[PDB]
Amino acid sequence: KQYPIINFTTAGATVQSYTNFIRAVRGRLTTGADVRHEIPVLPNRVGLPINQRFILVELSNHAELSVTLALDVTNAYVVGYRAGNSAYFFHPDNQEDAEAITHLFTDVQNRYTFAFGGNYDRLEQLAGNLRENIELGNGPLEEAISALYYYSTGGTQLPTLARSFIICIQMISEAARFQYIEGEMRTRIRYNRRSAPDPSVITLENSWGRLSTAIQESNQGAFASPIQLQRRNGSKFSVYDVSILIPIIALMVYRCAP
Ligand SMILES: Nc1nc(=O)c2ncc(C(=O)O)nc2[nH]1
Repeated sequence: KQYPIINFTTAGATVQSYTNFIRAVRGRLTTGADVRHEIPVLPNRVGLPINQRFILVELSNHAELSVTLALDVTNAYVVGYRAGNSAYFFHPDNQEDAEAITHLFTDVQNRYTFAFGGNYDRLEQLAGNLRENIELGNGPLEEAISALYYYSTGGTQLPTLARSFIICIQMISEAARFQYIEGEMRTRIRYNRRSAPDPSVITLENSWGRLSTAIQESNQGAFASPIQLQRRNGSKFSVYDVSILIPIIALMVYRCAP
């Protein structure tokens, strides 16, 4: 009757504490009973009961502020958030999703649905910057938490709210989806660095649906046609088999098997 909550703080964050956080997120996103070619699948949206539909990620910072994100277990998407007495949700893509989000944060005094949706393309337009120009790392996360916290009081400008959602989505949902992206965030934390995601990260994020489909329709792991990804330097290279992606992709959106 209460969605599971996973907590993380940027205060004193370490490689280990962030690893533990991502590990716990993945364990609440899916039971891992459905696995294809060794890669776990998230639950199928079709028929999933509303009491199993979301998980909550509570984020706190050194500035002593806390916000709670809500993630959809079917796709790990961030659907909205709460900060004390206000909660905000991206505009839903359909009436069923609009109904499902009514079961989030039910006791909050003030609820709002943004005019805009939450996909990267729309967020980047609102932010005035692409993912490739938005730094990630503990420093960015601590600032995003504060920016989300102050939004209900009028203190946070919309382009900074959208930048702050882009940071959270990549450092939580994308890291859950891809060990490679989790590793990129671990490296930033290890060296107290803040830097934008390189093309390898961006193209993996953009490819998640396509890779979920290609792995799940594969012939014993062999892709039906090669998929082009980007190296760190922006060069394209082909992948032909799920085997090379085992240490890279952690979760997939559901597809029916062949
Ligand atoms: N809100 C949100 N949560 C996500 O996990 C997410 N992940 C991917 C994309 C995207 O490809 O455009 N947008 C997202 N937006």
